[PDB]
Amino acid sequence: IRESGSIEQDADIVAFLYKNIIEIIIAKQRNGPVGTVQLAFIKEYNKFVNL
Amino acid sequence: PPQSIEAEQAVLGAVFLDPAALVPASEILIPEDFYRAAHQKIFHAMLRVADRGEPVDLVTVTAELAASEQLEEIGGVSYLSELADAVPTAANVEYYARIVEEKSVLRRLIRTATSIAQDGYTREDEIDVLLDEADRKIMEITGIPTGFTELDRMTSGFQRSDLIIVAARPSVGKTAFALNIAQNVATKTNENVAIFSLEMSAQQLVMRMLCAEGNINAQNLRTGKLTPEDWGKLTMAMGSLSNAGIYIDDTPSIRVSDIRAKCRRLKQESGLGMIVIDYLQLIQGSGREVSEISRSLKALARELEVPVIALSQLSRSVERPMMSDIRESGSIEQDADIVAFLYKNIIEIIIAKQRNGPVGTVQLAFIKEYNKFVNL
Amino acid sequence: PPQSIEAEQAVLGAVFLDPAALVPASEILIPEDFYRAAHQKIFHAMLRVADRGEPVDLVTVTAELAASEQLEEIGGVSYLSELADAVPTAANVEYYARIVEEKSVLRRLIRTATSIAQDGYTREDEIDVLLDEADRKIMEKNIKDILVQTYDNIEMLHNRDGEITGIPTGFTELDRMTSGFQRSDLIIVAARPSVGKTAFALNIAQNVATKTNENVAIFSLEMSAQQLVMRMLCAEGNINAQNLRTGKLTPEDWGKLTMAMGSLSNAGIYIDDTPSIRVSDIRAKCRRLKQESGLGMIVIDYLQLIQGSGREVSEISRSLKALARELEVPVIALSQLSRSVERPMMSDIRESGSIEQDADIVAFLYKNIIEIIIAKQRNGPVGTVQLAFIKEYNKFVNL
Amino acid sequence: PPQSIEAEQAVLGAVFLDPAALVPASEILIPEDFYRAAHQKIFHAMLRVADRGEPVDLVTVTAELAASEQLEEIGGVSYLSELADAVPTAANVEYYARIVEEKSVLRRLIRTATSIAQDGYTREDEIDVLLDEADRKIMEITGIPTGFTELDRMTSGFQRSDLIIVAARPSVGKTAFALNIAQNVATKTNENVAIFSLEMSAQQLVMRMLCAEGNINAQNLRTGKLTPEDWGKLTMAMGSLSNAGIYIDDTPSIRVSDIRAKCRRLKQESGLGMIVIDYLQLIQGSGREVSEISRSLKALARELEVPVIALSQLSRSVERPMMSDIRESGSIEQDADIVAFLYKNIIEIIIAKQRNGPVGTVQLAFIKEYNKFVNL
Amino acid sequence: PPQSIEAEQAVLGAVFLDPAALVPASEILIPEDFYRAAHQKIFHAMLRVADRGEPVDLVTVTAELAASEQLEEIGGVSYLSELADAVPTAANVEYYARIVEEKSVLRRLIRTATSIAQDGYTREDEIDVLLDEADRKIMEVSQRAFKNIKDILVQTYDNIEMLHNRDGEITGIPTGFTELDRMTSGFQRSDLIIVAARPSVGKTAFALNIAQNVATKTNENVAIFSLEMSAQQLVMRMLCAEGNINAQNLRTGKLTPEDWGKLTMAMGSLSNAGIYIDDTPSIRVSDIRAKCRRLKQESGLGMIVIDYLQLIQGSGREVSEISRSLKALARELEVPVIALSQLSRSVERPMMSDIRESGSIEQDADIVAFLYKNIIEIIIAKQRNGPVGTVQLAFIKEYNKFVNL
Repeated sequence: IRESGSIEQDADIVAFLYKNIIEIIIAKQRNGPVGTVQLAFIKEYNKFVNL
Repeated sequence: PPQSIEAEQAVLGAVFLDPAALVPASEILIPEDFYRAAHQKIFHAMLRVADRGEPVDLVTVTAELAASEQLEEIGGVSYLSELADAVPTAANVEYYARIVEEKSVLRRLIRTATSIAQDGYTREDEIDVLLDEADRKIMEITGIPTGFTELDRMTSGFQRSDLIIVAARPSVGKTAFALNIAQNVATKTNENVAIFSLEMSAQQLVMRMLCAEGNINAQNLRTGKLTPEDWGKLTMAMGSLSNAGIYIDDTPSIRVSDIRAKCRRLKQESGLGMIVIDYLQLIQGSGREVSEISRSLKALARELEVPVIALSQLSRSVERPMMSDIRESGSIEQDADIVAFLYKNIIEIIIAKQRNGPVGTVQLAFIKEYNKFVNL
Repeated sequence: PPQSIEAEQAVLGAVFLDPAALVPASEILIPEDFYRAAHQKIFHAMLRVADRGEPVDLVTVTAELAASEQLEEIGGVSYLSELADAVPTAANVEYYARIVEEKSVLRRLIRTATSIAQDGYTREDEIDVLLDEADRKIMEKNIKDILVQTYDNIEMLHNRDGEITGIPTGFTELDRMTSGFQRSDLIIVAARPSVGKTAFALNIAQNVATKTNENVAIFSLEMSAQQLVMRMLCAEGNINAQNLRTGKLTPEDWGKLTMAMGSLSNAGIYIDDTPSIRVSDIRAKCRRLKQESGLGMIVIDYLQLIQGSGREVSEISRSLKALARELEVPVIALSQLSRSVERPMMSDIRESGSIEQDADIVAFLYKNIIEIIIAKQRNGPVGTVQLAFIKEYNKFVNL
Repeated sequence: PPQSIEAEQAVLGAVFLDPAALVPASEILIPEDFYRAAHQKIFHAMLRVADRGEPVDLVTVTAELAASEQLEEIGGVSYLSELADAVPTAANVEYYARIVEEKSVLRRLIRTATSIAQDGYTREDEIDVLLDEADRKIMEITGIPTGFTELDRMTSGFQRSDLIIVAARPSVGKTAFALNIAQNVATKTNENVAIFSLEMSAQQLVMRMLCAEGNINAQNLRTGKLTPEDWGKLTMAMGSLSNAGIYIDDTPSIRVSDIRAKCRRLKQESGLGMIVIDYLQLIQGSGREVSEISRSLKALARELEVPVIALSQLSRSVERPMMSDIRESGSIEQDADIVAFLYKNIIEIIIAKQRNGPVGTVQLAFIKEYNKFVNL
Repeated sequence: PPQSIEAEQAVLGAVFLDPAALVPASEILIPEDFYRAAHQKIFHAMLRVADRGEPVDLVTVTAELAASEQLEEIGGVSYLSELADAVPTAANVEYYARIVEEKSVLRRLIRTATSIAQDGYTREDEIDVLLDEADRKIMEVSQRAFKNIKDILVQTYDNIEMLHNRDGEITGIPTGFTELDRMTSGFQRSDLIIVAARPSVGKTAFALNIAQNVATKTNENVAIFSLEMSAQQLVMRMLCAEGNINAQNLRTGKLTPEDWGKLTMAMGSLSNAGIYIDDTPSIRVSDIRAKCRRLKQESGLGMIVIDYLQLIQGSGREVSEISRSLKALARELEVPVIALSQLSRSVERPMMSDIRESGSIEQDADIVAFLYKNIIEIIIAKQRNGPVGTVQLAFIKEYNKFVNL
C-alpha cells in the first residue's frame, strides 16, 4: 500500500487480510502490539466467527 | 569602489612579458576578480589560450580576442601593447596578483553585506532564515573514549575540535552506531552529549537506546509483549540512563545556525562534550549548499571545542565504500578531519581519513535484537 | 573577412629568426593561406630558396624577391626587417602556422558557400546536379598495405631490442613494447572495476620514484593520501595488506615496514588527494612542481572523476594531452570501462569518448595473472604484455 | 529569389478542377514548398479537408478557410475562382507540382548555404565544428560458397541481394564466424569482399585472419613469442592472403549511406561479391532508428546484387536463442531474408529464418588458439 | 456570426440539379439550419413540394414561392437560377449539407451559452436551479442514419442470386482461376483490389499465380512490386509454379535430369511473358506511380501487383494516404491494382474489422478479398459491382501453386 500511499503515515493502525480460515495481520498500531489475529470465515452466511 | 586599475594593468602586462608569469597569476586570480570589464576579457582569453596550448603571447592573445570578436571591444591592439609597454619588471607579478585579489574580495564583502541589508526590508517574513543565509553568505586515550576499545586505539578517541563524518548506505546501521557512541559517552564518562535526530523522534530514539542499554529485545517492545523480568531489565535501563547527560533535539529539519545556537547555550550552561547529528543530507540550508553546511559544522566543532559526529548517507555507487562515494555529494571530504565508513552479524568500520593518526579497518559485531554494537 | 595579419607576420618573421622554422611552417601552410598578397609573395620566395640551397636568411630572400622583381612590391626591405624586428619569439612558429591556416580555411568555407548561394539564382535549370556539386565544394582501404604494416607490428613485438628511450616502468616486458613511457605522451589505462588499475598505476609510480631519480605527481581523486601510501608500503616491503588493515602484524613483518619506509622516503612522490579537481588545478600544480623540483611523471587516478570547467569529458582528455606537451612529461590517466565487455577493446571507451584520439597510447587490463593489452601506440607495436598480480601485497611482478 | 508563381497557381487551380489531382500534388508538395503566403494557406486548407472527408472542391475549401478565419486573408473567394479559371487542364499537375518543388528546394539551398557564410564570422571559435555542421547542413551451390560444407547445404549458399543476419551473445564468436566466411570467400573464390569493422581496427582484424589462415597460435602473436617455423608459417599465410580481394574499412561509427556509397564505388571499379558488417548496433543513424538501418541494408543488398552479412548482438533474454531475442531490438526480423544464431569446443549455427530454403541447425567446431571455425 | 452561405448555396442548387439530392438533404437539414432568411424559405418550399407530388425543379419551386407570396421576397427567380450555378457537384450534396448543419449547431451552442451568461446576472435568486438548467440547456444541443430490415433483405436477396446468375462474359482481365472469374468478371480497369491474409496462408503465391496467369495467357503486361522478396527469389517461385518443378528440389538442388528438361520449357514460356519486376526494399507510392506511368506509355500496362501494403512507406522519413493514392493510381492508369495486405492477429475466418483496425483501406478498395485438405478459401467480402461470397481453390505446397477445382 506504499506504492499507493501515503496512507501508511496517516493511519495509526493498518490491518491486512490474508481451511476456510482467514488471517488478520495488524502490521501497524501506534499504541499496542503488532501480530496476527486469526478468524474463521463462513462463505454461506458471509460471516467471520471467533476461534 | 575597491579596485586597483594600476595594479590590474600590471598583472596583464606581466603575462605579456614573461610569460611564464601567467602561472602564479592563474593560481591567485580568476577573470571575475578583475574589475574593468575589458580586463576580464583579456585574462580570460589569455587563460583560454593556455588550455591547448600553445602558448601565451602578445600575438596569440589577440587571435583569441578576435576569435570571440572582443578585440576592438577592449581597446584596439593599441591597448594590448600599452599593457606590455606599461610594466617594466615582471617578477613582482604575484603581487599585483594579490593586490587585485584583495580588491576583488572586498567588493564581494561590500556586496554580500549590502545584499543582507537589502533583504532586511524585503523579508520580515523569515528571520530565523534570514539570520542563516547571513551566516552562510558571510562564510565567503587523549580525547573522548568511544566505548569501543578497538576504535579508540586508532582514533584516540574522538577529540575536541574534530568534525567526524560517519557515512553508510541505508540499513547498514549508522544511526545505531552513532547512538551507541552517544550512549557510551553519556553513561560511562561524565560528559554531556547533544543529539540532533532529524529523521527519528525523541521517544523513538530513547526506545532504541533503552533496548541497547539493558538488553531488551527491540521487537518485544515494538509488539509488546514483554517478559516480567525483561520488564525488570527495563527499570535498570531507565535508572542508568536517567543519570546520563543526554540532550535530544528531534526537530524535523533544522538549519545549521539553530544547531549552533542550541549547542552554544548548552555548553555555557551545563557543559558540552559531543555533538551527534542524525544525517547531514537532512539539515536544510539558509535558503527556503551541502558544502556550506559541512563548512559550518567544522566551525561549530572549533568554536565549542567538541568532537562533532555528523552521519552521512552514501550514493548508490557502492551497489565496499570509499572516498568517491561521498565526493559526488561533496565537499564534505576536506572539512572532515576524519571520515569513517560502515560496511556473520559483523560490521566493519573503515576509517578512510584521519588527520592525526592511522587509516584502517576496525571490526565490531552488531546484534539486531538489541540494536547494539559490541567489541570483538 | 577572417584573417590574422598579426599572426601571419609572426610566421614570416619567425623564419627570418631561426630559420629551422621554415620546415614546420611549410608543412602547415602554402603561400595562398596568407591573406595579404604581399605576404603570399614572401613565403613563396622563401620556399623557392629552400629548393637549392642556400640557405634561408634575409639576404637570400631579398635576392629571390628581386629575382621576380617583386621586392619593392612587398613593402621594401624596410618591411622585411619589420617582420623579424617585430615578433621576438619563434620557438612557437608552428602555430602561428595553425592560426593562419584556420583563417585561410574559413575564408574558403565562406567563398565556396557564397558561390553555392550565387548559383541558386543563375541555374534553375539543373537542381539534381546543383545539389550534387553542392556537396563537392562543401567537402573542401585495401589489404595489400595492411599486411605490409602488420609484419611491421608482428615483428615489432619481436624486433624490440632494446634501448629504453623514455621513462622505465620497472616492468621489463612492458618496457620492450613502449620503450617505455615517453615525454609528451598521453597514456590512458582503462579497466573494469576490481581488475586492479589503481594498483597498476601505483606500481608504476612507485617503480619510477624509487629506482630512477625522477619525480612522480599522483592525483588520487578516489582514494585518500594515506590510504594510498598504505598500499605502496605493502607493495614496497612485502607486507600483507589485510595484516595492516586488521592489524595484526608479525614483529619482523614490522621490521619489514621500517625498511619499506626508509627506502620510500628518499623517493620523490608528490600526492594530491583532492576529491574532485578541475584540469586547470592539476595543470597549475604540476606547472609549479616541475620548475621548482623537477617533474617526470603525472599519474591520475581515474578520469571520469575529474570535473569540468562548469559547476565535456573530451575537453578534459584534450587538456591532459596539452598538459603532457607543455611539461614534456608522460601523463598516465586511468579510465573506467563500460559494461560492454561483460576482453576489452577500443569501442569500450569510444562510447565514452573521445579519449581514443587524444591518447597516443591506450592500454587495457584483463592463474593470478593479468594481461596488459596495448591497443594503441603512436610510435611502436600493438599487443599484449603479460604480468602476475599478487593480491596479498597488491603488487604486479614480472614473468 | 527562386519561385514559380505561375506553376503554383496551376497546382492549386488544378485541384479545384479534378480534384483527384490533389493526391499526386500532396505526394510531391507540402504547404511550405509554396512561396506565396496565400497559396501556402490554401494548399493547407485543401489538404486539411483531404483528411476527413470530404472531399475537396471550391466550396469545401472556402469553408475551411473561413474556419481558420483566413479567407479574406488570401484574396476573396474572388481569388479562388481566379485560380480555377486561370488554368484549363488538370492532366498535368505533377508537374507543376515538381516545378514548385525545385523552386522550393533551391531556396532551401540558398538558405542553408547563406547560413554557413553568415556563421563564418560569428564562430572562430570552432572550425572542426563548423566543418562538421557544414556537411550536415548541406546534406539536406547456386550462390557464394561459404567454405563450410554443411552451411552451404542449407543456404546454397549466401545468394545475391539477400540481407543475412548473424546474431550472437558477446564472446560466442560472431566476429570470428564473419571473418572466416569473409576469408574463405576471398581466398578460395575469385570474388571481392568488403568488410566494415566498427569495433575492431583494420590491423587488429588482419592479425586474427593471419592466425586463422596459416594456423598460428593467436596468443603467441599477441605476446610474441613465435616459433622460428611458426614464423615461416606466417610468410605462407601472408603470401596466400595477399592475392585475396579483401577490402577493409575500420571507421569507428559509419552511417549506412557511407557504407552504400563506398560499396557502390567498389563494385563499379573492381567488382564486389560480399559485404560484411561487424555489428549493426554500432552503425549510427542519419541523425546526430535501428529499423531504418536494417531497411537500408536490405536496400543496399538489392541495389548491388550482393549478399550482405550483418552481425547483430543478442539481448540478455537467452541468459538457446530464438526470434524474440532480436525482436525486442527489432524490426530486423522482417528485413532479413535469412536470420542465423550462434550457440566440446563445438558451436551451433541455428538458421531460424531463410526465405528460400530449410530451417535448422548446422554444427561447426571452433578452435580458440587459431580463432577458426572448421568442418565436422 | 457562424455561417456558410457558400455551402448553403450548393445544397439549394444541388437540389435543382438532381433532384434525388433533396432526400439526403432533408435527412440532415431543416430550414432553420440555414442562416439566410431567403434560403430558409426556399428549402422549406422545396420540401413542401416533396409532400405531394410532384416533383422538384425550377418551375415547381417558383410556383410554391409565389403561392406563399414570397418569390420577389427571396430575390428574383434570377436567384433560383443563380443558385443552380454555384454547386460544383450534385453528388457531394450531403457533405455540403453537413457544412451547413455544423454552422447551425454552432450558432445554437453560442446562443444557449450566451443565454446562460445572460442568466447569471438576472437570477441570484436561484443558484441550484441555475446550475441545473445550465446542464439542461447545453445537453439540449448534444441531442440535437438508422437502418431497417426492409432494404437489408432486398440486397441480402439480390446478392443471394448473383452467386448463381453469374454467366459469364469475362469483361475485365481474366484471372486464370475460372471460379474467381465468375464472381469478379474478372479484375477490371481502375479497380483497387485488396487481398488480405495472415502470414503463411499464401497471399504472395496467390498474387504471383495471377500475375503469371495474366502475363503468359493474355497479351497484357504485369508490373510486380516485391518489397519483401527479391526479384530472383520471386522468379524462382514462378518457375517452380510454371513448369511444375519441386520447389525444395531447386532450393536444396538436387534436380531430376528430366525435371531439368522441365525447367527449360518453363523459362521459354515465361520469357515471352510481359512481366516487369521491381524489388526495391521500401518504395514510396510516388515512385510506384512514376514507374508504372512510364511503362504504360512505352510498352503498355495492364496489371499492377504490390507485395504487401504495410511495407510501402509514406511521403515522410498514413496507411490511409497510401490506400487513397493506390486507388488514384488505378484510376489514372486505367488498370486493376492488386495490393496484398496482412491481417491483424484478431482472427487467431477473417472479416472486414481485421483490416479496419488497420484502415482505412476498406473504403478506397472497391474489392476486398480474404484468404482462408490442401484447399484454400477465397472470401470476397466486398465488391462494388458484383456478388459477395466464397470461391474455393486448391493449393499445392510442392510447386507453390493455386489450381482450379
